[PDB]
Amino acid sequence: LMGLFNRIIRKVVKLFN
Repeated sequence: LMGLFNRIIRKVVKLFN
């Protein structure tokens, strides 16, 4: 579970970096 969110973490890391 939380795979949705973990994926979002990297999707946001894209806008973070």
